[PDB]
Amino acid sequence: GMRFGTRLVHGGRRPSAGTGDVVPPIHVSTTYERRAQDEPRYFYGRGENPTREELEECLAGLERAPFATVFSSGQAAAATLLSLVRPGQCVVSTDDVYAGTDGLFDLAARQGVRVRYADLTTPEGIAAALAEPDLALVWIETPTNPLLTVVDVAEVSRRAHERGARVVVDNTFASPVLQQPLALGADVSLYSTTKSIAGHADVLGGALVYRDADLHAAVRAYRTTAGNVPGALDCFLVRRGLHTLSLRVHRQVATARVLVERLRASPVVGAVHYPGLPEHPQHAVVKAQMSAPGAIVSFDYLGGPAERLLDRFTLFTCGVSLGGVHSLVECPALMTHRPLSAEARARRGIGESLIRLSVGIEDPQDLAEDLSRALAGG
Amino acid sequence: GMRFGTRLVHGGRRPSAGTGDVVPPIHVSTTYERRAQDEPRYFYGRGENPTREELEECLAGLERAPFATVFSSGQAAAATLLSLVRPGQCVVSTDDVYAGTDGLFDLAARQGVRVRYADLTTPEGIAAALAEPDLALVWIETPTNPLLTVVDVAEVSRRAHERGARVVVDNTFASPVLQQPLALGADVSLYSTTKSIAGHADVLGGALVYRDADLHAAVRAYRTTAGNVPGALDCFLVRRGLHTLSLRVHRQVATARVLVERLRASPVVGAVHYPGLPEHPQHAVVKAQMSAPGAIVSFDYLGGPAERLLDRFTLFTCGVSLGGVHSLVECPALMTHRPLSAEARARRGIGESLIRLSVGIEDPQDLAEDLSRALAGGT
Amino acid sequence: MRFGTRLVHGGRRPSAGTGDVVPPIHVSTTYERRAQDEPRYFYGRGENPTREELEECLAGLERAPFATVFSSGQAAAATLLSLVRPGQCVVSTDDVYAGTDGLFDLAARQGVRVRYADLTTPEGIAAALAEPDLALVWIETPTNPLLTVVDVAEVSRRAHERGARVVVDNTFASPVLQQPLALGADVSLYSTTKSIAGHADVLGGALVYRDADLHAAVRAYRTTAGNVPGALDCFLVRRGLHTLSLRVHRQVATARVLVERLRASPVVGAVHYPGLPEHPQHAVVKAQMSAPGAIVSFDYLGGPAERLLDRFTLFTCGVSLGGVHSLVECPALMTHRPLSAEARARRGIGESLIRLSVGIEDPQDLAEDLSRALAG
Amino acid sequence: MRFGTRLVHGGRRPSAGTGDVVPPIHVSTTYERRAQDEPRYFYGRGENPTREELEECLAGLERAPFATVFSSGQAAAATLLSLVRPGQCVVSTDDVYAGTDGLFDLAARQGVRVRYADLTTPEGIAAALAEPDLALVWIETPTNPLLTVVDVAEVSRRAHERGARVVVDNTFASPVLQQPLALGADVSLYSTTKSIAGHADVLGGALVYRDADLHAAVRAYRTTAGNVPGALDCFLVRRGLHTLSLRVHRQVATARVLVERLRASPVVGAVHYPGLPEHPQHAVVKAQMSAPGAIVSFDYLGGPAERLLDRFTLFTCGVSLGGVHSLVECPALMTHRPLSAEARARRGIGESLIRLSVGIEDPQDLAEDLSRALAG
Ligand SMILES: [Cl-]
Ligand SMILES: [Cl-]
Ligand SMILES: [Cl-]
Ligand SMILES: [Cl-]
Ligand SMILES: [Cl-]
Ligand SMILES: [Cl-]
Ligand SMILES: [Cl-]
Repeated sequence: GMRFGTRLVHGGRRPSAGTGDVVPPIHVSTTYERRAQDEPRYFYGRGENPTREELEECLAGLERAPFATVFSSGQAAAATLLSLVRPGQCVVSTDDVYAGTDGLFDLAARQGVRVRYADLTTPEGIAAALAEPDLALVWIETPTNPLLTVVDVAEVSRRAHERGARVVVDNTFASPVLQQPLALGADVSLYSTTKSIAGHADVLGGALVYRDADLHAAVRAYRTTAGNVPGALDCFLVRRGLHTLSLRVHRQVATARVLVERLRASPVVGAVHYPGLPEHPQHAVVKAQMSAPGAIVSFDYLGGPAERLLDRFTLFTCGVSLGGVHSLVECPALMTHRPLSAEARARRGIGESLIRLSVGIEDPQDLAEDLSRALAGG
Repeated sequence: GMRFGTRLVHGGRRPSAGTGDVVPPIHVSTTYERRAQDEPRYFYGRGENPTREELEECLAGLERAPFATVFSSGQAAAATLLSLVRPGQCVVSTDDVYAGTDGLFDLAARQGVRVRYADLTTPEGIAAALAEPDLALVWIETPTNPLLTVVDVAEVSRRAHERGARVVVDNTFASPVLQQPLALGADVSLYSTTKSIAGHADVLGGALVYRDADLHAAVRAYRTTAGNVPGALDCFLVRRGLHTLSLRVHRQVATARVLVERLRASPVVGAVHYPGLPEHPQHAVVKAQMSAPGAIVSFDYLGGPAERLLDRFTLFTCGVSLGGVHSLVECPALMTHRPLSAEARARRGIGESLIRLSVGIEDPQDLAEDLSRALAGGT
Repeated sequence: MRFGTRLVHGGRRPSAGTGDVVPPIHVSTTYERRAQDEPRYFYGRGENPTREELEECLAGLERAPFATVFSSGQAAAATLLSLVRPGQCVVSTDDVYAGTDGLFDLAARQGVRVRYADLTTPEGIAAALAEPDLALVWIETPTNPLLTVVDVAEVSRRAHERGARVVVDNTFASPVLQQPLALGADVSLYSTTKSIAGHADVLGGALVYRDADLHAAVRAYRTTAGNVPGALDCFLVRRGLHTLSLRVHRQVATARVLVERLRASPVVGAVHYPGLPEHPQHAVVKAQMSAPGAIVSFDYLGGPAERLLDRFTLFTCGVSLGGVHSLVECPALMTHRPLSAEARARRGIGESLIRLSVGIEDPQDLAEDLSRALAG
Repeated sequence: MRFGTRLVHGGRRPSAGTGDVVPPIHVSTTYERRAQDEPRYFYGRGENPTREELEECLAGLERAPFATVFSSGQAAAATLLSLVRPGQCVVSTDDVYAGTDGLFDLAARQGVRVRYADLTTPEGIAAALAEPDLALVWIETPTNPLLTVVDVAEVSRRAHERGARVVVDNTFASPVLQQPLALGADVSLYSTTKSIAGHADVLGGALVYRDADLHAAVRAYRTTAGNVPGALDCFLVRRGLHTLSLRVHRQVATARVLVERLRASPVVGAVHYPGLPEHPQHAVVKAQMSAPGAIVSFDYLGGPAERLLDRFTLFTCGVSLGGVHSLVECPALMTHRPLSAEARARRGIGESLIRLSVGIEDPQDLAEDLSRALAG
């Protein structure tokens, strides 16, 4: 019923009987007295925790979904979902997914899962990939990182469901403020809440948001058995960051747009990548599925060695991760995509001098000035 | 370098040598090894703490000031500043200050401090009040609560300084995002950080921000001896909330303006108080010293008992405090100003049907709809 | 450093500049590259100094070169099991923790062969270790809730002749009472949720070991599976760890008092405790455990177990163990309820078997609560 | 319940509905008024359940009806002192904590009469309590760093004839070892920063008392001066409290061992410890303290204190006390540095007087570190 910004503040904000705490108290207890529960629901912290459930309820509400489950990290959420793929079955994804996701694909392949990478940006590429026998899961990360191409969630989902397959979107990049995979036709939204959801670079976490009750049971059973559960204090921090998610994302987007214009005016910048550009190859898909184009920007630096440029920022921080209040810069070839061969990177279109920006909430003019200073050198 | 929104994120964000943490680690240690420091700076947690210091550096930076000191609560910040006034000396304040401030005034009065209240909104009231002998401190809270009247900080500061007095502004209401007391000529900005600065209703804290080094030494000596220091985990929470202060405040103000228009349109609303209204009795001062008119709104409800109105809200929370992400509603006569007598409230213009809103960051249309449903109800 | 000193100072990394005695809590998920001489901190899932300090402390308690912590005991166990290939064999006992058995089932659905055996007799051991492609021998000792014991040194000897890794789930005893690595095992496994953190306010797991290749594999899996604990959680475990020896010794001393109370009760039948002189593996307990632990179980004779549970006013009725608060449960109604009555009888878990987890309350208060509850 | 049980369960309020054994941490500053059966919780500075639970625990350790906790020990002290009116007189000892003297100085500038006395002699007492408008008698026992002791029961008797309130700053001993209220005092004052929280990771203070009028004044002051602790801090103090008794007894046991080491060292002169038979007030120690504490001091004869301080590799050289980590300091160089050398001379604080605060490390490790330092 409540709109999105209200859901961020009040979703899962369960009342405290007797005392009336507006902010729910933090449930750190690992164990529970059984005899004084009218309807015994709480037994042991790995299985049940009120603070964790409140965060879950909040996240589910952001997508008007019945279910969410949180995890110790984004990788743990992914690993859980992927554990449901059985020997002989096939997962179709794209060869530009997050390295952590690809690492889990590798493990799945050890366990008799056929991993099929595909181009999911053309009708022919989609058609080919989705014809795989025993197709169990289609894995969409959109926008992709660091080239920021997109995949038509609704179209891939329609075609995947004709094959009986489950569709997950890793929605970490966009956050539910900007993109709603379940509304688009997908079955699962996957997040690293470590990024923009928690938003303050001070907690690790993951989440799955979905509607299927059978999936829910399998996911909860796996979390309980594998024990990849987040702590109560961590859930408190994720929940606390969540209040400002909409305000932060919109600030980040507005600034990214400013930085994109700076970049397009620089003599030492080549190609600029941003989902919001009108010449973006999938601009129509961007317009149809994203309420705004996001806070990640990438560009080809032409002024010399990228590693020298990285040392010149005095406001952007050089490091990995994204979505936080502090603006970050990295060079994928030297950092996030370093474990790949130079050949694989060239094949992926990731040039040695491609630079990636994760825009924080600092003043846009300070960020633009820092960027311009770095680019000009001297 | 650093404009305001940048200072919120990076003010006091000291590098971690060796490990390189972007978010500085939380220093919970009460105790320090003497032999492990090049120069002996850290001795004991009550006196020194890096996490507390980082918060202070951030706060000072928001007003481009050399000094800040944080406290276990806003009351503690106020108590510290007040402790500097000697018996036989006089504090001049507005009649409508925070009850906690008045509680501190009463406490000081029993030590021999003279407390004089005055109308600081008129040139005659200012001239009268500042003519009190032994004037040591002029205490300005603006806008006031719950009537949202406004005092000209620059003007009162110019006159107070001619009398050699220190000027403090309780700037909790506006936050440094909207009002800069030191730039307006005051000597000290006082904050309850419990409110908008931390902003998530999950930690108590206070702060003083100022420029005078002698004041700095006196303030720190008192905090150390009185022991009204905040914990490191609390400073961490305040600092974390600070990141989004400007985004929060601007959302809150934009929604407050929306709610003000809903109130004005309602046939069961009498007076509406908001510093942004053209007919606000101090509109010119508001325009001169506040960058936006804030997120507190108050109004007289005409449609029946205040209690019945309060029962009808389903999004606004009925409680005290303000500045947080959750929207709050209160009836001063029944809640915050309940200690005063009925006669005292009348004298102060706080009527039984005066309602106060503290606007949060929820969707403006959800908040507007909740308010309208409440106004239109009748049981 | 001796044991008690290692609890306080293990992993207590100096704060250069400031001199913090208690190391500051590193909550940052991300790291500036240019601020490190030679960069070793990149991202919180991979690296975190607070987590590393806890790991260094834990490793120190067993004089071992390595430790890795996890979001839970289950996650530590899952990590170790992930190194067993389909077709290969894990040998364990049928009375292993239900969570461990849940993980065995998960592994078995990937094609891991799980064989259960009697590891308390030479013939049972010989038959178990005869399994081809034996990769891992999983020892939980003492067992719960009957408190039987497996000879770690003897089983490890035989297992190593077959080239197998040996892990001991040492949660029950803690490293204060039992040192699996010194006894010959390859890995100590812990739910730090229990006695290690000790205050029932944080979930966590740990593996402690000496093999460098194992180390690389365990870390690679934790990074990829993402089953990492939070920094604030590591702080709570580390903080609880300071008093582990003091807590355990209080708990054992009280457990011993409660055992004699139970043996004197006309409404109590069999009493189980690793320290009783007629315990069937008494020789092994003595050679293997410096003290017999803080868990007690007994057969209640005085009426329905639910009514017994309803009569405690100091013991708390709930699961978990090892904490400062004393807990009581009835396995048939609680921990082992998901079993059939037939399976429980075969395991020797009677309908009126009661289990106590002794906390650090005054022993006289606990003894009086117990007697009052028993109503003998 | 008995003492060790009170540490674990004192203030351990039921979580209705959910059943949390460890109570959840109440961080909310504000409360919904319509959701309360009868409005008790309005605002965090005035009311907070986590804080109240800690207060309930602390009161219970002295079988007292009231306790109030503060942001620090100084804040508790400041609160109690605010109740003394200008023109009234506080009597204290010449050697109280420097923070207490700072508060005395603040009070003296408000017009309070401060009088220092020897509360060790019957003459020093009778002279002190003859002060005209005597409102408060301030006892710190044992004293720091010479560890002299004042008879609480005797001073309290005489002070009560004069109608004065009596407080004991009982930080040194903790409620495990000394019960000021049972001894006849009106208030127990604590820095909970020290042994009560016990892990050197939180600041706090507490007052424990029985008088309802005092209770109202104390709460009105705290609410107005706003010297309130945070919820997370109260959680940490409360969590540390569980093990207070176990820790204190470990510390005392080790202190006795260190005292024996000191007595046999040729570079040690006088040794101060309340448990020594030669202690000038040993009878009073025996009557007032269940054990003689965890603090030891001694004269180092081997040269300047720096020579000794630099050699410790286990003891940490820093201020504070009562924590799990053993600490060493030289009062003249550190805690009592602001004093002139003349003032220290008069107080009997020598330039090479050393003070040990014994933690919970293994006693033989601590003894060895001390001997190594002494030997060079
Ligand atoms: Cl859309
Ligand atoms: Cl008074
Ligand atoms: Cl000044
Ligand atoms: Cl091995
Ligand atoms: Cl259960
Ligand atoms: Cl009294
Ligand atoms: Cl005694």
